[PDB]
Amino acid sequence: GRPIGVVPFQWAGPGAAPEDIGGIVAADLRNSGKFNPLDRARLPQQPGSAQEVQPAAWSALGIDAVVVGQVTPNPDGSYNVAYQLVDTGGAPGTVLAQNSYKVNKQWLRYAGHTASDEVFEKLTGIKGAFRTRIAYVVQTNGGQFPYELRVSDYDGYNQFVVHRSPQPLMSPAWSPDGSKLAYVTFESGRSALVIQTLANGAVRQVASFPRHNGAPAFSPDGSKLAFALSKTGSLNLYVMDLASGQIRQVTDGRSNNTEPTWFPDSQNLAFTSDQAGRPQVYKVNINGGAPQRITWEGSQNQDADVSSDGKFMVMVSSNGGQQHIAKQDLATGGVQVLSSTFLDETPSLAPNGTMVIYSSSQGMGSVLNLVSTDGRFKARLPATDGQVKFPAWSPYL
Ligand SMILES: [Yb+3]
Repeated sequence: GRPIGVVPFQWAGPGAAPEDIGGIVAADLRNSGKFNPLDRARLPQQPGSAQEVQPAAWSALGIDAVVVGQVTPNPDGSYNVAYQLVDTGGAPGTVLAQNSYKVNKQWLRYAGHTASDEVFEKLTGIKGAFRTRIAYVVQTNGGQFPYELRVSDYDGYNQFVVHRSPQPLMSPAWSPDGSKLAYVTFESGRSALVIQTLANGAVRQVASFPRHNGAPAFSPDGSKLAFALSKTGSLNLYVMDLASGQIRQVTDGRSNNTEPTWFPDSQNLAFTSDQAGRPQVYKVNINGGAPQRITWEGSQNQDADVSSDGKFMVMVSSNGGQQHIAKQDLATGGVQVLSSTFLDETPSLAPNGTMVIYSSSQGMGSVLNLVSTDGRFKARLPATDGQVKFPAWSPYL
């Protein structure tokens, strides 16, 4: 990872800042796998601005850039979060980027992810995804409504419940605009696919044919929804035109075809099929043509997620007898196992393709994990009151 210094932000008010901003920026950069922040334990100093920054102390220590900041109170009850990125190495002392934000204590972490998104894109030329969110299902220890569809920042904080249920909920999927979630609920007794508007809580009932309805995915252009129905005896792909409520069948047969994911063209799909025996990933244009297998490595591959630029995909894969999240380059065919935990499942990619969120078993339970797509960084998300599954990473917001 690219060395970088991130200094704890300056605090000027009721002793003890409400949020460690520097800590959030360091975690974000580290989380992407693109940077290696100096441990707070080795910082050669704790400067407060684009002046107290002495390059040789850093510019020397293999760090050609430091982040400094200041968190100051407002009479309005809000706060002012400001950061400055100093260019040691090359032109020591220079300020490469800086900014300041007025936010409520509720949005302190958001201001922290805004700084990191700015610093990340200025230094890497890749748009940051630190202000994104994730959706997931938590089975708590409450008895009436054990299942809860929740949403939080990609890093697990600031979570909120979208919906509580007495019956199982699964496979949330974000609309491309980030305003709605599609998911499967068994509340009515049988499987049902619904779309819920986050702001409103309004729920649109989409499909509840006989049998199982599940694994939804919105096309990137917003005009269609793909999913799998097993009303034919086995799962097959259907796509619904959201502007006309129209539904078309895409695959047919005795084989199971499910877990669709869209290529950037909103016309092609990668999906899981047990056609060849053990699950493998195939691709098909929904307008026509025969599906083509695309995973030839590994004994088994499934539940793919194609990146936003279509350069690669991540999936659940079996290599050397073990199942982990792996990624496959869609141009070269190169494959690389990214995770190393137990029973890795349902991987979802950040909108900039730099991180993947997935679940793994934990004792009798389940938790979420993040692994950078270059494979460098691995971390468990914050624990919550319950076992967690089916994470879905939101598009840019
Ligand atoms: Yb998936």
